[PDB]
Amino acid sequence: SLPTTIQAISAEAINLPLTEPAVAANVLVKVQLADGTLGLGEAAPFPAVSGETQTGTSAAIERLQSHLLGADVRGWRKLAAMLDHAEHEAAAARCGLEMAMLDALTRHYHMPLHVFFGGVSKQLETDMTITAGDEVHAAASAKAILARGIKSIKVKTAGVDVAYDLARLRAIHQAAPTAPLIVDGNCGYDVERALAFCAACKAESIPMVLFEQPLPREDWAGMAQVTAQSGFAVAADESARSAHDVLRIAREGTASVINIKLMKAGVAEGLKMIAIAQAAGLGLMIGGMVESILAMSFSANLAAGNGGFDFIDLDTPLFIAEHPFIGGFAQTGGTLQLADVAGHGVNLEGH
Ligand SMILES: [K+]
Repeated sequence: SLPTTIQAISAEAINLPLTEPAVAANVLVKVQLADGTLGLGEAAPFPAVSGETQTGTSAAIERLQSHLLGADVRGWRKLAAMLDHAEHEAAAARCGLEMAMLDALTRHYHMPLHVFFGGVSKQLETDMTITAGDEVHAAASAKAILARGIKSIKVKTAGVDVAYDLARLRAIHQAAPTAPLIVDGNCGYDVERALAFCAACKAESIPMVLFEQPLPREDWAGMAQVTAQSGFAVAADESARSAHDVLRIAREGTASVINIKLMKAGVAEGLKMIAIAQAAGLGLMIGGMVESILAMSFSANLAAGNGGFDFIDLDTPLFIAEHPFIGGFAQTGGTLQLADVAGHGVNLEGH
């Protein structure tokens, strides 16, 4: 039993109410070291299609408890590997556990997580996402985002109707003129619809700076074709769930940018995807699922600490109505500001 032994692992459901979708059914992970330093991680399972649940996630963390109790948090990378070998499919569970262990490690040695990952910056500039409505409400959202002091915006499109999608973009670009536009196609386009969408954006000089996952993951060839021909930077999200995916992307030119979501791969795997990306000269985006200031501030500590991320998409704290946390990043406008604080800097409220 030395100061960095794990004597306590606990997981509890956290249901965080949202402003406009209803609840982020997430899990708070706590690891406690023998010296009393506490590390916090968050699991955010998103059950779309073949997904994980809050209930399945908590149960996975309870199963993984016996594998970490009594172990030295100092073997963080070894422990991350054995979690992945025992419970690969519970990505959100392993992410929260990895976040917690690293938080504990760095808080123990009094080191900021952004310094542990590289120390390049203490500041990120995030976009903000437009909800839905119609063409009228999207123009109003575009104006509302830029009035908050946020430079770039993210828009979700359905991809089934090029004409409607374009009309939404026109409005948004007209309403918010100096905003770089990141467009999340959410696997909805095919090659023809993606190319025709891009061609029109170019023709109208619509400032899309990223076309995010326009096609389904399985259309590897189509993804590559859009990447090669469209004249826009393309991001891989669903196509990028592992380091193996990222090697494939680099090889086939599947996309030109990787959206890292630590919730989907875990931390150690995400670290390898970053290094593959940077060495292939792919751009890096950092995003998340429906996550509180906890998981988001961890992701922010990595993006800022590593360096080299051109796209920051860490805006879900602005959509959470309330939560039990203090600290983390400090947002002013679209600027996320990090501090001379050990770990990720997010803590639980007192009273
Ligand atoms: K996304």
